[PDB]
Amino acid sequence: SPFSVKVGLAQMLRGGVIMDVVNAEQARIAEEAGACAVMALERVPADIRAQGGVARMSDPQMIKEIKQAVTIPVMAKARIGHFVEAQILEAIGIDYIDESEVLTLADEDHHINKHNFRIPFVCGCRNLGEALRRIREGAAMIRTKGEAGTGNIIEAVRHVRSVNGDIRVLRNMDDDEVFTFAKKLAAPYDLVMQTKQLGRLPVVQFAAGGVATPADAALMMQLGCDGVFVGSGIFPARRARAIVQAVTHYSDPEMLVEVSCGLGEA
Amino acid sequence: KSPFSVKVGLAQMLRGGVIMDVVNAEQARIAEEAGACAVMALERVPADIRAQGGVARMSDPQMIKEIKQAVTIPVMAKARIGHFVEAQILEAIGIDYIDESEVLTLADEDHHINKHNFRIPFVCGCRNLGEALRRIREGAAMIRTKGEAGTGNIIEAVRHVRSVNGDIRVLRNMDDDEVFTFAKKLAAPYDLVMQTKQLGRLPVVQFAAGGVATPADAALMMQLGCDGVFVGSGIFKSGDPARRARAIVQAVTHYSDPEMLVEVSCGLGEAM
Amino acid sequence: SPFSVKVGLAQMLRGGVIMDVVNAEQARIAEEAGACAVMALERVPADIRAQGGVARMSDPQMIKEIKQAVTIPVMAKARIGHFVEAQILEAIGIDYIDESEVLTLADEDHHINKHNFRIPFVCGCRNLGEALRRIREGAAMIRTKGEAGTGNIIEAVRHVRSVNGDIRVLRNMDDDEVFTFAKKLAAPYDLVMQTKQLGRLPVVQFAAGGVATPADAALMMQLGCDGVFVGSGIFKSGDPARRARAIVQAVTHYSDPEMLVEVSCGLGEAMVGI
Amino acid sequence: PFSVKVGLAQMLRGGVIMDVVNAEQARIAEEAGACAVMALERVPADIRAQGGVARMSDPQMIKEIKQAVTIPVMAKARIGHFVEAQILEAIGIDYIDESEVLTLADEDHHINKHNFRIPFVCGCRNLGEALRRIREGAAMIRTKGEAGTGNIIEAVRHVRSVNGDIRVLRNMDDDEVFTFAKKLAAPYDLVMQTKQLGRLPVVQFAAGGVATPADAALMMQLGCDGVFVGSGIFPARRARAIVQAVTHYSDPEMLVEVSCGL
Amino acid sequence: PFSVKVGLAQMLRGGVIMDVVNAEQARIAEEAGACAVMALERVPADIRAQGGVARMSDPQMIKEIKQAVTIPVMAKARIGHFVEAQILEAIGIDYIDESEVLTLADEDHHINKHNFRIPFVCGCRNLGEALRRIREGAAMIRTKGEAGTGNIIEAVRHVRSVNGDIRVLRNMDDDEVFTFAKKLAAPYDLVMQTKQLGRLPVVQFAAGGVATPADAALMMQLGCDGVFVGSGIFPARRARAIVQAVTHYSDPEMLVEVSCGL
Ligand SMILES: */C=C\C(=O)[C@H](C*)N[C@H](O)[C@H](O)COP(=O)(O)O
Ligand SMILES: */C=C\C(=O)[C@H](C*)N[C@H](O)[C@H](O)COP(=O)(O)O
Ligand SMILES: */C=C\C(=O)[C@H](C*)N[C@H](O)[C@H](O)COP(=O)(O)O
Ligand SMILES: */C=C\C(=O)[C@H](C*)N[C@H](O)[C@H](O)COP(=O)(O)O
Ligand SMILES: */C=C\C(=O)[C@H](C*)N[C@H](O)[C@H](O)COP(=O)(O)O
Ligand SMILES: O=P(O)(O)OC[C@H]1O[C@@H](O)[C@H](O)[C@@H]1O
Ligand SMILES: O=P(O)(O)OC[C@H]1O[C@@H](O)[C@H](O)[C@@H]1O
Ligand SMILES: O=P(O)(O)OC[C@H]1O[C@@H](O)[C@H](O)[C@@H]1O
Ligand SMILES: O=P(O)(O)OC[C@H]1O[C@@H](O)[C@H](O)[C@@H]1O
Ligand SMILES: O=P(O)(O)OC[C@H]1O[C@@H](O)[C@H](O)[C@@H]1O
Repeated sequence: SPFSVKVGLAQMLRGGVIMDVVNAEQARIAEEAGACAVMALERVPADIRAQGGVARMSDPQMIKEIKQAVTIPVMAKARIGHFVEAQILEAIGIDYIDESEVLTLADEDHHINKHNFRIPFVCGCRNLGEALRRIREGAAMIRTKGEAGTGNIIEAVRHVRSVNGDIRVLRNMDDDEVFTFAKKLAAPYDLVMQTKQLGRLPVVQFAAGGVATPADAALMMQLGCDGVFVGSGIFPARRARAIVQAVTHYSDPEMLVEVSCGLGEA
Repeated sequence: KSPFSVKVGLAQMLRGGVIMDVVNAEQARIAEEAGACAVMALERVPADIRAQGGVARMSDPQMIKEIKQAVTIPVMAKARIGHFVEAQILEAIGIDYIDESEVLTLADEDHHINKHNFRIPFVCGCRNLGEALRRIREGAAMIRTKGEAGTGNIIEAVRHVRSVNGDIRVLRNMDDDEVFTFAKKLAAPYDLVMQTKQLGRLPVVQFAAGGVATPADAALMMQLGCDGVFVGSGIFKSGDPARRARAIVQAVTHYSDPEMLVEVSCGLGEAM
Repeated sequence: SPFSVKVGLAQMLRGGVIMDVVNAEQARIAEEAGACAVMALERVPADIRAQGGVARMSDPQMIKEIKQAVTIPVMAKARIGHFVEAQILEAIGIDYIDESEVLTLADEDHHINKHNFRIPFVCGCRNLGEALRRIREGAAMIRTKGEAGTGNIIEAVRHVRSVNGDIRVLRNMDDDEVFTFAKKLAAPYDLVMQTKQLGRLPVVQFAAGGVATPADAALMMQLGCDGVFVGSGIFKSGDPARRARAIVQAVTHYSDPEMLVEVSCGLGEAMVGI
Repeated sequence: PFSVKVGLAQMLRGGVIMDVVNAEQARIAEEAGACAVMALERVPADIRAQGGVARMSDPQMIKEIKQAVTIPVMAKARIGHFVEAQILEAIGIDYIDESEVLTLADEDHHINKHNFRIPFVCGCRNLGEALRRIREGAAMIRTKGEAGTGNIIEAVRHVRSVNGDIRVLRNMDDDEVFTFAKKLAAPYDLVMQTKQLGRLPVVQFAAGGVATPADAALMMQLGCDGVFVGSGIFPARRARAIVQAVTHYSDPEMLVEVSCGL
Repeated sequence: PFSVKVGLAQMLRGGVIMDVVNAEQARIAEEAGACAVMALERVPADIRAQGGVARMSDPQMIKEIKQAVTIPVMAKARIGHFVEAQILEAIGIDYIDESEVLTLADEDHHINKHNFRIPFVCGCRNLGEALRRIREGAAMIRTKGEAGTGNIIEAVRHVRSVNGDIRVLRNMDDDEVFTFAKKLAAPYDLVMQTKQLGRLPVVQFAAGGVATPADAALMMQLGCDGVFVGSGIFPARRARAIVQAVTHYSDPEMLVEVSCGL
């Protein structure tokens, strides 16, 4: 099925770090550091937060400059519900569209119908019900969100523990009780049952928002994420490598010490 | 081809019919002779349950068997909501349908019976499209859209039939992209919302139940888009049940014939 | 340890029905119907609820008459926190004390310190936190409670699903999260971990409250209970001696619908609940 | 006569109406392919920032804009200010927009637009408002977002609201339409006309927050007949890009071309 | 193994743990007689003033402090940030303080401290919190005031609260302890251990607002085993004065001597 193929593409990012970049030079630095993919954008979440204004899809010209500067997959953000921005991004030839909460919401009631697209989408969530709803709309990959731009991991921890804890609860739940659980999640029952049978989210799950240090990144992996997004926490060429290392060797405290030592200001 | 689809097909056979509550073999015969498509075996009518109080449970298997042996039309029986053992007993009796019913005392306030675990088809109630689709996903092969049971008052059945059928009509022309949020707002499975959208009607047979007291009430439910009606109190708590039973059966069969509606309503006696 | 021995003792009741009785003849009917034990009392819960007044421990005389009329274990109820009522019951030589919510509370803030007694106690609960607190106080067996005297199974279903649902959540829970779980249950961490390791309550768990029909009793078994208490459902019904047998056979054959049909068929009038 | 005004407005279908503040901007708008210009002295984003009372523009600056292009010229009048409307009509312009972005002149009543020879455009946020404006004599409806913010969210909300109600109305049980008209506080006859047509009885444009070619094409894919743009443009390149996006709204390749490096 | 960690922490009894930000401060602390140092990059008073997210310090600055003294070296990790704890343990320090003065990393769960070889210090404001921290594996408890304010009032409140509850527990009817443990939301077995010991089952220090020798001696007279000081000191004279006050807390003459002209 076309969806299962998109899900397989995102599965190739497992164990990786996706980095926000604002030009070709940052793109190369992320790639040279070992980022599994780059997120092309005009201003990072820490800047979106402090500057205000409306934040939209980046200029196709800048996205193309990044796409041609690197060989790892390139993602780009579209406003939630802005299915025309996603049509443009898909026409550029990028590899992923991230329907992103850090951009200004375009549709308060509806997300993009992602099954209408050929390229895979990333969507955000804060709980299992939201994740399953995004998946049913066609998301091939899920970002479990903290507070973007704050450098503060607390909400990412909260939401990762919430998503993974609900999955664990679902695992040994009385089958007769799953119907009500799906109602309370306001989630599609078939996806709830798929999650119960897998014992994990039916697509790749990365943590995103507030990942500032190698310890933060390894913490997300130890709590069960498949990878991390980092935006502000890097841009710096040395900090990118350390976070990549922290994610690859998240259970090695010796490696975590080495990359954290003398790393500079976060 | 699927087991659920076969159960759905069984309930299709009841389209255009009247299902009557009966409390003994004699009333079962009156129901069948008047032309009911099925009988609902129970120990107290919903009007008696409403007045008397107490806990209302599955009927004694003995009395159900006496009803099944007295008629050739299908026999249904009620189980309390969530009481899957009552349903196991009912199925082991060999009746044709189990009605997981709100008029008996709730056994489980948070969960319904997992009806897929049974081979015989279930009827469940609803008051809105979300509830209907949830019951269907749990395995109901047929849906009662409920009014007030035992009151003789059609107002809630009209409200809920209009609500269920109105939301189905809204679904028909709805932007496909908005259906995901609609399913969320309904707390209903998205696949079943889409099936209702594609069908333009409920994915299973939809009867009205609750407060149907007169031939005009019964024909009103059919004109509003129901496939049939349940009647409990309106027949046997009235003056002449056998006459009123036929009158209601005729009204459902000929719901668009005002001449027929007059003839069966004329001189019919006291309603409940 | 002494507590482990009392816990082991009550394992013998698994698969059984414990029946409330108010005289020696009722006890003889319970035993002959196949009850695993009798609960001796002066008023059944349906009568306590309707009549009012203060409900206390029964006269030791009537308890002795019941104990000598049967060979199966005899239980008797003490008011919650009334440790002297329990001292008296232990001196009578009965087999179990049930510290029971259906009697009038004697102590609103503290239960009986059940470790001070040689005989095992049954306590009630409505959730996993309560069950683990009762066990820590020394209960050797737990009643997961519905509404006594109503013939309505809804609260027992609610509470059985709650206790067992929390145990299932606990089984798979991240170890690092159990400390907070114990805090939010207000339950002793060591018992929470024991429950997590066992995947069930550390003591025998029966359902009690509102079991009126064989179908109700088998339902409690299919929901995971080890047995049921019946008080009002038997002797406040049409034919108690036949209904007692039917409920015993429903608990033994809870997964057999043909047997449930047979014992339920023509069983006469069940209790008039509320 | 109303149907004549309604038919005139149908000529704008598929177009971009740009706000302009001088003859030169008017000419750039026209040359970029705008279907009409909206003459004013303050752009909506400057109306928001500066504050103050905002009114009909000087007839002198409106005449200059009118003389400087051949595409229709619109101008705004305060809501309920039927005298500003009389002056604009006497100027000889083509459309009057009774506009919520000027200071409200009458909080309880709109202009009785049937008293005028030239067509009017009114705003709305929901189907009940659109039909009331139409019954008052609006020949064209602007489904409004937040003017001057560059944020499309409310325009998306209001466009989805108006069109979703129309879709609901289309296959509603006729017997239930009387209550629907009451709940909308809308004239029953216009509700039935809308139900029978399956769309709004006049041209419907989106307005408010349309900032990028992607926004404009989004409004078209959601079912609008066209879009207004005010702050979004002033520049001849961005104006042409939005015109192109509205003309070719289902073509992602064209949307990339006009958006690239903009 | 937990009792080994508990016994190690008992060596600190009667001591002052000072916060330090470099090797030199560490040496001044040690020479003034501190029983241990707490390595960090921002003092609590500067954490309050500056704001921002506060985290585990760079392992490089912690190693330098560790190399610069022979008394135990502690370092802080964010609450629930078990990975920061893994890094600190890999550094080879002596104690990890799971500290409320860093930004909370996990609002619902603390570090499962039993998974670590080295002892942990946790904070508390009441006996229920202290016992929960201990059940999680804290070998030492800080009864907290307001960090970085120099105001002793909350430390006095929390010390009186913990010790008063212990005194109440000591002669409580055994039958009532089950409900007491429930009300504390604390493990019943630790509640009984506390009742039988007549004191907290681990070393208890005061921390937060200890500004003067008089404050430090007050904490000792209220029943603490020692005190933490962060902002209060940085200077070698004030550090020695607080060490002296803790060592000789019942001697008013010594308290005058070290306080005079300070
Ligand atoms: C919630 C996060 C997002 O929506 C965006 C799209 N993810 C970002 O690209 C960053 O990776 C997360 O932000 P950060 O600056 O790391 O806090
Ligand atoms: C809501 C109705 C029901 O749950 C029951 C099961 N249906 C009854 O059998 C009757 O047909 C409806 O009750 P009535 O006495 O007709 O009002
Ligand atoms: C909650 C139940 C109790 O506390 C008592 C002690 N159990 C009774 O003996 C009955 O078995 C339960 O009451 P019932 O009449 O069956 O509802
Ligand atoms: C709601 C919009 C209006 O009332 C005005 C009359 N329309 C304007 O001319 C603009 O086209 C919309 O404002 P914008 O600056 O695009 O947000
Ligand atoms: C509550 C105090 C803490 O969490 C930290 C870890 N303790 C500090 O090291 C200081 O000793 C207390 O702060 P102070 O500046 O003395 O108020
Ligand atoms: O509840 P649903 O509609 O599934 O999703 C809610 C999220 O969608 C967006 O508006 C926001 O990001 C919000 O958090
Ligand atoms: O909301 P759900 O769980 O679908 O069903 C609620 C209905 O189920 C039963 O408890 C009652 O009949 C109630 O009306
Ligand atoms: O565990 P705790 O909360 O102390 O006990 C609660 C129960 O104890 C008695 O008061 C009542 O029966 C109540 O339900
Ligand atoms: O149709 P009604 O409700 O009268 O008009 C509402 C609008 O009329 C004007 O005052 C404002 O623009 C407001 O939004
Ligand atoms: O014992 P619990 O209540 O879980 O812990 C409370 C403390 O845990 C941390 O979040 C804060 O320091 C808070 O004061």
